[PDB]
Formats: sequence, C-alpha cells, structure tokens
Amino acid sequence: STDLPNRDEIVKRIRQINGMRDPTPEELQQQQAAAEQAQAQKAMFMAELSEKQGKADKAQADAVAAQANADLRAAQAEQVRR
Amino acid sequence: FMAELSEKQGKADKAQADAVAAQANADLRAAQAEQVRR
Repeated sequence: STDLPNRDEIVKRIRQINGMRDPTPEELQQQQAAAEQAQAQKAMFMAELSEKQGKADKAQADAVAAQANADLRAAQAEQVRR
Repeated sequence: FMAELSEKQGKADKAQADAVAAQANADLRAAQAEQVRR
C-alpha cells in the first residue's frame, strides 16, 4: 500500500519471506517444493511403518520358531530317554 | 533422502524375509520332531 521509492522489488521480497500471493514462476517453484516435501514425508512415514510391521512379523515368527525348536528338543529328549 | 528411504525399505524387507525364514525353520523343526517321535 505504501509509497516507497522502489515498491515492486520490496513487495516481491516480502512475498518471498512470507510465501503468499496477492508471479507464476514463484508459484510454480513453491508448489513444486511443497509437493516434493509432502511426497518425501509420506514416503518416509510409509517406510518407517513398513519397518515396524516387518519387525513385528519377524518377532512373531521368531516366537513360532522358538516354540517349534522347543517341541523338537522335547521330542528328542523323549526319544533318548526311552 | 533416497538413500535413507532405500535403507528403511531394505531393512523392512530383511525383517519380513527373516520372519519367513523363521517360519520355515519352525516347520522344518516340527517335521524333524514328528519323524523322530514315530
């Protein structure tokens, strides 16, 4: 609004530091940056969730393997005793 | 970021395949116990 000696450059710089509007190239760059950041965050969250689920599955299957090894050891002991 | 994502995905795949290997080893141990019992 104000009558600065050089207004357009100052206005566009304050738009840069603020990031809002009211220019197509700046809008395109900002949209691309936001989309890339959102995609990276979503991919990282998905990878972390997949890692956690895989760790849970590994622990459960390790439990199954331990139980089966226990059964095998018990059977071997029973056979050896007899 | 790509390297970190690849590392996380590969760790998840490794854990899942370790789960599969543990399940198969459990099946093998159960089969061995069944064979020994008879």
